[PDB]
Amino acid sequence: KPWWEDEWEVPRETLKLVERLGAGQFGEVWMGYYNGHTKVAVKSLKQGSMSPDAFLAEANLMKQLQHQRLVRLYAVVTQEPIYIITEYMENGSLVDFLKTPSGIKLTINKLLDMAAQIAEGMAFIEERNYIHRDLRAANILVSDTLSCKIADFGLKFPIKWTAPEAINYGTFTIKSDVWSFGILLTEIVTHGRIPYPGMTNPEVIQNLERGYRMVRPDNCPEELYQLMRLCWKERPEDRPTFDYLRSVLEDFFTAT
Ligand SMILES: Cc1ccc(NC(=O)c2cccc(C(F)(F)F)c2C)cc1C(=O)Nc1cnc(Nc2ccc(N3CCN(C)CC3)cc2)nc1
Repeated sequence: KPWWEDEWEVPRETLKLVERLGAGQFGEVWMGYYNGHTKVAVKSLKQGSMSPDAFLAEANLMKQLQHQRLVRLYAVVTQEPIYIITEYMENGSLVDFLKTPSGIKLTINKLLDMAAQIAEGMAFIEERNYIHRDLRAANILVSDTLSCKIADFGLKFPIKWTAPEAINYGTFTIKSDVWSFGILLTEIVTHGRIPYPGMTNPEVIQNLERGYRMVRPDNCPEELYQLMRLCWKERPEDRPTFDYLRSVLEDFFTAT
């Protein structure tokens, strides 16, 4: 293959962009087709918006992080406008899905299931010594069979999902993902509502420093709430692993 193309290269002609799923800063995201019959998602780089290499580092990363619980890389097009193509999740973002007529009717059993699924994906990430840095419902995709996969739309880390040592020292580890995950759990159980209902960031900041944690969300299973508490332990080293988290969630799930 020529040097000016990636090992994962495909001709642009094999792709047809049909629907804009989101636009913005560094490019856009489209739902499309690969060779007509195969649905795909396509992230396109807004020229000059950021370095092509900078853009393409994400795909090089996904090359080493292939797993069924994570969005799979399909190919790339490295001639402007640069594209990164992945599989296509039909039910969109978890935050949006939890609000559709279907998502709203999801039982606590299904929710715990999806939580374990995400924990499973985070367990793989943990095993590979990678750090997500933005684990939230907004970065979780749902399939037509209602299965979840971790993603990162690459969108100042907004406080509410960011652990103390991260907000204060900029130090991110798999232990801060564990914290973010605890927050993700509130989104799941409340069908997508923003964490810390009615509190501004500095209020959340002052509360955590005092040792306070988020008020028990409405209708949240107390066992689930306590599991969230573990994710919010002061010392990063006292927070659990994702294998443990997946493990407990599977038990709550199989008990419901
Ligand atoms: C195109 C693309 C290219 C790349 C990526 N990359 C990632 O993730 C990613 C990045 C870094 C690290 C990691 C890892 F560590 F976890 F490995 C990942 C993993 C994501 C996408 C990417 O965004 N893919 C995608 C988008 N939409 C959909 N479906 C999708 C999304 C939203 C809706 N929506 C419903 C209709 N509503 C109008 C708009 C929202 C409907 C389908 N399915 C897949």
